[PDB]
Amino acid sequence: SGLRKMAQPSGLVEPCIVRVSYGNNVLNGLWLGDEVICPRHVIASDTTRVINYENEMSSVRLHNFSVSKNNVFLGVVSAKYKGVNLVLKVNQVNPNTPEHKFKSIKAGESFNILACYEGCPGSVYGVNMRSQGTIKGSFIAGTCGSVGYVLENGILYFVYMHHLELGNGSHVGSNLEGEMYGGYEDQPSMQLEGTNVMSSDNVVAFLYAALINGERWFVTNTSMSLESYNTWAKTNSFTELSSIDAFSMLAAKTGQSVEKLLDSIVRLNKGFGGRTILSYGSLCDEFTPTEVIRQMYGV
Amino acid sequence: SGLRKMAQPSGLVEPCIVRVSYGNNVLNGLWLGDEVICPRHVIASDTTRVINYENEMSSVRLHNFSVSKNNVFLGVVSAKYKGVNLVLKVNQVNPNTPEHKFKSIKAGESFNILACYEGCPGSVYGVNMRSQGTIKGSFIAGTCGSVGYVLENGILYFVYMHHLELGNGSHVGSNLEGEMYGGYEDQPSMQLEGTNVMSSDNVVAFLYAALINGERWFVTNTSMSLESYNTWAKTNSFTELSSIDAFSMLAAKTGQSVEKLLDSIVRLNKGFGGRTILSYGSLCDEFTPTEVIRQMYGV
Ligand SMILES: *[C@H](O)[C@H](C[C@@H]1CCNC1=O)NC(=O)[C@H](CC(C)C)NC(=O)OCc1ccccc1
Repeated sequence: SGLRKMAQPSGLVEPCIVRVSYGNNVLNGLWLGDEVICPRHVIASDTTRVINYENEMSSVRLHNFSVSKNNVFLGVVSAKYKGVNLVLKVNQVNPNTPEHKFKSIKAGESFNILACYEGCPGSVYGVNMRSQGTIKGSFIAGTCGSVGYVLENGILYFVYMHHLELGNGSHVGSNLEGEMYGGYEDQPSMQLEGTNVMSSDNVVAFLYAALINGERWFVTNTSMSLESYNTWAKTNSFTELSSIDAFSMLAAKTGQSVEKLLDSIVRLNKGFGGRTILSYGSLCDEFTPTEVIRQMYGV
Repeated sequence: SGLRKMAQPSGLVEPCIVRVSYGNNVLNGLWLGDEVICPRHVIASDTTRVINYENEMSSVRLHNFSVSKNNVFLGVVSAKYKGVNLVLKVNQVNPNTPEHKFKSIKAGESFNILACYEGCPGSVYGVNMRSQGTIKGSFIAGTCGSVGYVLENGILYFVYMHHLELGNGSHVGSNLEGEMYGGYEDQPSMQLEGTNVMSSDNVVAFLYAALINGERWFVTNTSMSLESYNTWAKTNSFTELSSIDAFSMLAAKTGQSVEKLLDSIVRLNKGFGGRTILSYGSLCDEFTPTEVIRQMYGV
């Protein structure tokens, strides 16, 4: 059957993406109604040195912006900050505005990047939020403003707008409210990511995926308890397991129990000794339980 | 920077997928104009035993088809039988029909899967075609007639319809003209894939990606000439790198020559010494030169 990191379709989101430029700064904006949200660092004259955003807003001239979509130019009428984002009121309303809410993504939850280079939708991949509020995506010069979204029970949420990349390769963005995940600064300064807490829920779903695909070697007769585990987790940089009921269907279809895999995590966290689960030489927390159920049984 | 397997956006394609059933079989059709393409085995009374296709098609009533989108039912008037594909003429034309062409994918080449469960919305993800005309995607019961596509020069090409899974779990499909890739049969019989042959272009592309992400341990003070490598490849299940001029820019940007990388393949094909390259445990041929240049530079 196979296991692949998937994106939910880009259809509702593609038509919302605009080229936003100012001086030498070209990046991406989100166009809902008459509003256009994009990273504020697009104003700054020099983004390689510390920036004064009070100064930069004070000498902002609305005629200098070049907000565009396709062969439509959107004139700017108002520019305020909201957190690290810059909310522009533009002269047009997006005929293709979808029913949407804004939500903040939490450590362990999966979402979709529409990676856009300087105003063009480019590619869709699925990501997973790490404990320190970073993602391990693919982002370059020109992809700031690239938009993250989830679809839950018919509802479209926008959840992420791309800002920076940390010394260690990690990628940092903001919720559409304008708070940087992880509390990181919209500055070029050195910022350390700090130690990474693996999602116990997501590893369990991954191993359940392994089983459904035939890989069984990692499972013994040993079962660790929810209480035993959560204690072990607290000193081995691993989350406390939400609940056993999350995996009910998965436990049924395999005849293997969360407590059976919770022990697998412990034995494998010490090594694979050269073995691979679905071609990984190491445990993977990329996949939520929801993704595995969807991808293994179409639910 | 980072490297991910990506997909071109799906928003032209999403609205073309319908649900097609006949008897106990349910799968996906492509609705363009008044035409629904779909795999012919939708008509097989039992899809786990070898199928007499001329008998099963000889007793087929077109009224026994079900073809729906958003529980709006379309009515079948005619069909033509075209290779392993069925082409149903329906009473209604698809209002959301994108300007499209058709092409056939060659080994080495990348394309996008929209994976739909039983006409349902689905998930998007990039694949790459292996030497035997298979892919290693993610497919389950209910996902047949799921569609592959490339966007080249702003032109949408439909290129893949999904049919079956080999024992090894490789995935087989057809172009939209009903010719099945790698010549496989539309049957549950145990068909063997054949020897995988790795794309040399794609492995070089990949090592350039690693070079650009600061992973350098594989490069050495040794170059292998093109003819020299081509000899080695013929007897090691690798394609013949035809040119070097594809990699001109990656050569320039990185300072490393194709030949340095050609020699790295020969060494690394022996095995990684328990090291990794962008968290892979052996050479990767899933990324074309084009994909890497796009992803590292925005071109
Ligand atoms: C199409 O509905 C289905 C897609 C298969 C289901 C499992 N993964 C896929 O890609 N096609 C079939 O089931 C196909 C039927 C025709 C060839 C007549 N047979 C085949 O795909 O192998 C059956 C199989 C089912 C479950 C696991 C492994 C193989």
